[PDB]
Amino acid sequence: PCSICSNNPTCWAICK
Repeated sequence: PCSICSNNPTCWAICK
């Protein structure tokens, strides 16, 4: 499950 990161470019790509 990927966390709902609202407008932050670095936090979205690190999802495993």
